Amino acid sequence: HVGDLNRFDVVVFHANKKEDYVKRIIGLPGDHIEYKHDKLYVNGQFVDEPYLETYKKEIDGRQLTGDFKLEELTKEKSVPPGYIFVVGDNRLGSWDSRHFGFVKADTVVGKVDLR
Amino acid sequence: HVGDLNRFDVVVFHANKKEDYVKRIIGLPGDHIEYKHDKLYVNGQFVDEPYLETYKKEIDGRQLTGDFKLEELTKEKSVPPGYIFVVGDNRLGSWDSRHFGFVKADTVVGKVDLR
Repeated sequence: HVGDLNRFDVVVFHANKKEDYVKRIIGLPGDHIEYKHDKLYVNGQFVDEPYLETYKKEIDGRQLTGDFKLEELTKEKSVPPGYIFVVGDNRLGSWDSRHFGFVKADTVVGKVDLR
Repeated sequence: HVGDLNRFDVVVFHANKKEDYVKRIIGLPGDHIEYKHDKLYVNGQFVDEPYLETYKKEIDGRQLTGDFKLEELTKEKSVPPGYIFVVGDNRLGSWDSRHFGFVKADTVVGKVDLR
């Protein structure tokens, strides 16, 4: 492989920039997710999110999580088998499944014990 | 794998952010590289770099490539077998082997025909 390379050649090379990310599971396989007016609905049922209270407090009456129905962001109406839908607690500053879609479950390397 | 995951668990997941980068080969296996006063020395011999003239022109008498001996940046005195030492033509704005060390030759996916 190096034999075909010459000094001063301009080359394209591939680099595998692996990275670990930390997010909260909101949807498991089969779940429909909707946010409306800062409230989470999983399969149409409201679910309280106490871990977001501090983030909501900090933004003074403003909405923390933008409204969406899962199918408006992913084109799939439920989390696909083998995948999860994750969202960061720091909603306004988090890149998550709202942006990059579903995460394959077998890429999860650990669970966090939050203290 | 998904069976051990629960809604609202905080998880760590691994993502393989692969990327292609474009740089010029300055050193091939066995080469020693030194820059001194904006001049390249490969195995102690000066080598002219015409492709840098436009970049040197743009910076008004200032030095384009910082001085270094290979062993000061990589701790190895010559490019190791199976590897290459690459540098971007846009020296002052390029992340390259001066920063991340040697690139494995088998990660090169193509050569660029620069026009």
